Amino acid sequence: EAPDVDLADGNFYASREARAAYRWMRANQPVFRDRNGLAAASTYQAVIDAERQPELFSNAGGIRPDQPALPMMIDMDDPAHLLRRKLVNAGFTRKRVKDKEASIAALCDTLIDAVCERGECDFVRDLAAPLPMAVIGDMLGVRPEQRDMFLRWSDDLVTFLSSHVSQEDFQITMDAFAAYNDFTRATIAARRADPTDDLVSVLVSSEVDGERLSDDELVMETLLILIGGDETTRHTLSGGTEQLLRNRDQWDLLQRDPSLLPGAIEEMLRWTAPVKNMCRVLTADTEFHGTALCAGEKMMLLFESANFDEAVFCEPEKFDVQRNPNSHLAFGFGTHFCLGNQLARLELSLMTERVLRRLPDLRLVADDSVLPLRPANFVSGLESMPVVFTPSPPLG
Ligand code: HEM
Ligand SMILES: NCc1nc(-c2ccccc2)no1
Ligand SMILES: [Br-]
Ligand SMILES: [Cl-]
Ligand SMILES: [Cl-]
Ligand SMILES: [Cl-]
Ligand SMILES: [Cl-]
Repeated sequence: EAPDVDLADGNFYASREARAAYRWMRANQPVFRDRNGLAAASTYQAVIDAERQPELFSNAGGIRPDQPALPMMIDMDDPAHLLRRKLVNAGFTRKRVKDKEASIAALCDTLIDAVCERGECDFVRDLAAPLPMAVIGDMLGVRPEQRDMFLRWSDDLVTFLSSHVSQEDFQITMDAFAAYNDFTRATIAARRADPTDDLVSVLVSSEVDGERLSDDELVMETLLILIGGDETTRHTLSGGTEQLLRNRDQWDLLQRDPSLLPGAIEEMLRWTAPVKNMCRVLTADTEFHGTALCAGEKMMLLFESANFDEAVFCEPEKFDVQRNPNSHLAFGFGTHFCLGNQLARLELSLMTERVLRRLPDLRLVADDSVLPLRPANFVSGLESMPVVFTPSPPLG
């Protein structure tokens, strides 16, 4: 019998029985309808087939199941989406991202410096959560002592996207946006007058097809980057490292062979799939992999379910840093494929190599049945991950 689940309920994704539910979907009704009738593509095949038909499976209704669209790239269809993405792509060329390596590595070593003498830290609070915010913060011109304010704004906004909030939480979300809007428009004014080499400067100078980004668009697109690149990367760092620590053979492989790190990062992404789903609105009635869908309803793409689809990944519940091929969908697929995928991968690589060498005997304090996942229906991962290691002196 079908699992009795609510795919819009954050508690489903905090359950370590979600993958058992996915497995039933993939085997019995690939395009699944949950207890409330919400449609979701659970197989790798169905997700890809939906991704490849944007004119039928549109982003222009918004990518959350019961929230309207926002005027940002991820809530647009081509050709408007393509122009917006080309404009923002100025901040994410392969050259610009690769050149961040030294600065990201410095942040990684500073963060490890803050705990390496203690012999214990919360891997989430002290390493996985701060790094993505410090990288994005530095791109946006945020003073280091103000990162924590932005981290909380991002948390508030992620949480709004991850649930159906109350009025008090709707108001908190509006307040956080208002504060982010004020900050960003101040930056935009400052950089239109005296350009630097930061993200707002590059986005202001970007030109495509004779077009440029308006102030309104700069705020919206930088907000998408703030939210989209923060707590997502966090959860792959924490959850991916968790799997290295639970399977010591995997930890040991990476420690003795640095050339295995790219493959490890890909398996961390496949396993953690921080973005649990993105929605598509149907533009017409359609029979899709055996399920009738109605014009105007939203269908979820279950990226974690796809990442554990036995039709594509042999023994998907085995964490294997050497997995080849590893064509996971953590970043999605098609025209909306994650714009920050190179930056996310760079953050994950630089922090993980440093964790491996500087905390070489790292181990989890307690096991996973007690480690909670954050209840959220959009982006989710570990709340906390206490770890211990032999102390060492900082690098400075
Ligand atoms: C592990 C970290 C991340 C994950 C798992 C992730 C996941 C995703 C997914 C699933 C999508 C939509 C793909 C689809 O629907 O097919 C997306 C889009 C996007 N992501 Fe990420 N992301 C991550 C990090 C980042 C970072 C670091 C940035 C920016 C610095 C970023 C910026 C964006 C943008 C701008 C889009 C919209 C692309 C478009 O609509 O064309 N993401 N991401
Ligand atoms: N990188 C994937 C990602 N996208 C978002 C997002 C943030 C605000 C509005 C819509 C989408 N959060 O993570
Ligand atoms: Br299928
Ligand atoms: Cl949205
Ligand atoms: Cl559009
Ligand atoms: Cl930048
Ligand atoms: Cl949390």
